[PDB]
Amino acid sequence: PDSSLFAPYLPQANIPELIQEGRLVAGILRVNKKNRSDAWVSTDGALDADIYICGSKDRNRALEGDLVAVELLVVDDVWNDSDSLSVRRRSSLKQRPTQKKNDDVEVEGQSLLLVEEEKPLYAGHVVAVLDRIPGQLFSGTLGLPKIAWFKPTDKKVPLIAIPTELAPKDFVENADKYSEKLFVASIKRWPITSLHPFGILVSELGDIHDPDTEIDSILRDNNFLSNEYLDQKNPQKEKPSFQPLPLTAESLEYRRNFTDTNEYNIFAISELGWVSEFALHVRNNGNGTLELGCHVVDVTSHIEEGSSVDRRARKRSSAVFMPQKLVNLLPQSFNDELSLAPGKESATLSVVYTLDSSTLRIKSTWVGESTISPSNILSLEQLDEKLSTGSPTSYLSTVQEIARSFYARRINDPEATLLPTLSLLESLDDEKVKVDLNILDRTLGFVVINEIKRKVNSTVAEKIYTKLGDLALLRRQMQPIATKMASFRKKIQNFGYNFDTNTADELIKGVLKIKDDDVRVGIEILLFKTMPRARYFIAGKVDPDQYGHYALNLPIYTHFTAPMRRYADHVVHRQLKAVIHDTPYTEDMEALKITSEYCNFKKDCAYQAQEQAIHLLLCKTINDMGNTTGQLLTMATVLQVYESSFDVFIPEFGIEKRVHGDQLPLIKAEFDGTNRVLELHWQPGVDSATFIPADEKNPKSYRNSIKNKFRSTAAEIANIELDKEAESEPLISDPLSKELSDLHLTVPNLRLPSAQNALEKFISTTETRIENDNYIQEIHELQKIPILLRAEVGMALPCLTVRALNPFMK
Repeated sequence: PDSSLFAPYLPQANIPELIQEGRLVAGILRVNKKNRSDAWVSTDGALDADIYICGSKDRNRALEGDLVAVELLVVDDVWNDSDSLSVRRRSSLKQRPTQKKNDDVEVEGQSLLLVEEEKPLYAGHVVAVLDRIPGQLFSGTLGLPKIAWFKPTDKKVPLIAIPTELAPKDFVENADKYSEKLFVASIKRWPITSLHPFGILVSELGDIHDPDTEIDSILRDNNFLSNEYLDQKNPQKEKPSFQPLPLTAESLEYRRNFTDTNEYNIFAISELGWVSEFALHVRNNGNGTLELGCHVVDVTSHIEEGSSVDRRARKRSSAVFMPQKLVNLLPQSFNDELSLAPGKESATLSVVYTLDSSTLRIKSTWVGESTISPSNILSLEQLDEKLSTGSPTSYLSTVQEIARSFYARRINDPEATLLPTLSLLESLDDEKVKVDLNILDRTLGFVVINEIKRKVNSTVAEKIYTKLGDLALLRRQMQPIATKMASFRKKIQNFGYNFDTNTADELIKGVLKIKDDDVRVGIEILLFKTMPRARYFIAGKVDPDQYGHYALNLPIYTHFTAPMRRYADHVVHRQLKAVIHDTPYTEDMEALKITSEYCNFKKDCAYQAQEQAIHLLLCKTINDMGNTTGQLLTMATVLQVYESSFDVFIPEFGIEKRVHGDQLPLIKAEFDGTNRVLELHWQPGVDSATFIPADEKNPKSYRNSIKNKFRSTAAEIANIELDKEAESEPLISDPLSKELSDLHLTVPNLRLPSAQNALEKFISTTETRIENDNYIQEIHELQKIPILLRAEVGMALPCLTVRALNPFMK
């Protein structure tokens, strides 16, 4: 409690007992991307909150994602530059220091939404690292003489000291020549005697803004080398020896047969750019009951457990889906040969529900090995077409009503309709296969199939836990920590919504009740920020009272429906077959624990890769749409107001960003913390679109490294956009429009004022007043505001930035 020197770690042997006595508690370390000097350790229900870790010393060289042992401290013993900290109305304009402004543009701008942050109840320091996924990789840049400094693009990773004996030979002399090159590094050691970790160079990726390098860098930074199947002789191809194993007649005879096309009309579901791994049938049984059959490719029946393919697929762990590219879980030969197709007989694992034909209540459930021969194959796009423009009593209409009844029971709302849906909560559990430029996009067809798969996964989880108990591989998702729920509740209450938030049940119903699409999306964004992603886990390692999946309002869950892209499903499939055949399941609980946590690591990496690649292409699209103006102008909704800044979200783009007062031509600002109202005092006649803050002409400012420096006046942007609106003409260039079309992506739509010159149409949406020489604009939560939108180009990742239009411009 005096100096700032790292303490050596406690020996591993002591921790197990010390945890049992309550002297230490274990948890996962997460660094605050905004304020990197601090970190939190989340407990798996071992305490009422997260443990605050203040400063570098108390973090004791732990890294993001580490499992750490922490010793608690008196919060008082443990116990500024932010313009978003928020008696009555008072002057609050805050100029962030150059370094803080620079860091904010990256942290806020390099993700689609804004990360959340916020004397704590608990505080501690790290006394040991209990576990770390080994061999983690980091993309970044290298600069300068015995040490070269590697700067990770991941801002939760500290600078890494690279002994210059590992950097390229001619780097010490011309380090500036490599400033625009991307490297991959790893952390090798971090002793108490060094303020920084030491690491090694793994690869040189290439030019920082080369499109292929950009994607390769995203993959490597998220630990996807994607080399498990390549042939040494020829690297362009995969090793032909990797092939699915065919089934013997002994198995095929024993499977429940669904191949008679006179009795079952099975349609395989395909996803754009991906295989078909899920198929369905609906059948009238004739005795007042219906049947919904749910069929999943029986991947593991083609893979010998422990074989080379299994190990290499376990290493990959998750497929990766990006708008620009996809990376398989399995060898290409498996995708091609195992993808469900009409007329092709395929081994499957099926969950078949018998339903009351009038209420659709589930009368019974069958789970077992099967064989199908699809009669049809539909894409989700084709499913959508048929569900909107088709007979309201058709085959597919019945599937929708079944999905709706599953959904209504899941969220405990009998009258529930499948839309509106919660796209962000879905992403807490899984990633998109067909990726959209807007993370908010979900179609009815996807939701129908998704709610059926959620029921199937629920059924399989219940079955394997009942029979295998402590060895079951399950998936849970923890409710928001009390403090974050209390913050979320305060926000929606300020909005005027006072619905119950004590259970996922009532909270989700309150959100879904909101008629205003913008508000409903905004509140979902706020809710999404309070929760970490779901986690695979082994049942015996967790209290059975904490198996719940909060976001899905399910008491138990696992992953069974996507074995072609998730390795966890392979484990679940092998567990289900043991239960089916009542054979002894003899896997070590500790081995399964290591398997589940690795699956968590690679799956969260696949999620990060997907959103990073979306963000990259979206920034390119935003800049192409404003190719002549250097920026876009669109209506946005205010989500949160602070003393010197405010957050806006743009549902048409699926982004949430922060307007900073110190980047606007202001005289002052006043903040009313009781009413959540920020009053901007504008400089009359100064266009925000072209304003350069005085402090950003410093060569230390991020602005100096901006490559796309040109900004047109606001009037020019308004004119071009509104003229094109009436005309139904595109802002996007023809080359990029072709690119997005090939990728089956949709150009974002602007939100324009539906009202006079073009600029005046935007300005008339603002709430303004002139008090003598004060030119005041009021910023209210959930108000619409015109926002200038740009992607700053220059860093490894572009930075989205937003500015309020000056309503007192000429």
